[PDB]
Order: sequence, then C-alpha cells, then structure tokens
Amino acid sequence: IRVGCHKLINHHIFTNLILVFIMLSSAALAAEDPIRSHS
Ligand SMILES: CC(C)CCC[C@@H](C)[C@H]1CC[C@H]2[C@@H]3CC=C4C[C@@H](O)CC[C@]4(C)[C@H]3CC[C@]12C
Repeated sequence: IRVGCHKLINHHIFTNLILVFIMLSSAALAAEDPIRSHS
C-alpha cells in the first residue's frame, strides 16, 4: 500500500530531520581543504 509511505513523507518530525541534514551537509562542504588534496 502507498498510504503507509505517504504518511511518513508528510510527517512533522521526518521533514525536520531531513531539513536539518541539508543545512548540516552544507557545512561539510565549507570545511574542505582546497590546497591539500590528500589530507
Ligand atoms: C559533522 C560535519 C558534517 C560538521 C562538523 C564538521 C567539522 C566541525 C569537523 C568535520 C571533520 C573534522 C576534522 C577531522 C580531522 C581533523 C584532524 C585533526 O588533526 C585536527 C582536527 C580536524 C581538522 C577536525 C576538525 C573538525 C572537523 C573539520
């Protein structure tokens, strides 16, 4: 059934966790070293 997966997508805590992961995955991009490739 597609109803079970639909409820999780349109949830209150699931959409917050995926949103805080997006703004935290960006910080992983800013911390990279551009000079030393092998670090
Ligand atoms: C968890 C991620 C996505 C957000 C936090 C990222 C920052 C705060 C973390 C990610 C990897 C970490 C680095 C991993 C390895 C080292 C080498 C060590 O000799 C000095 C600290 C240093 C340089 C860490 C500093 C903190 C660091 C840059």
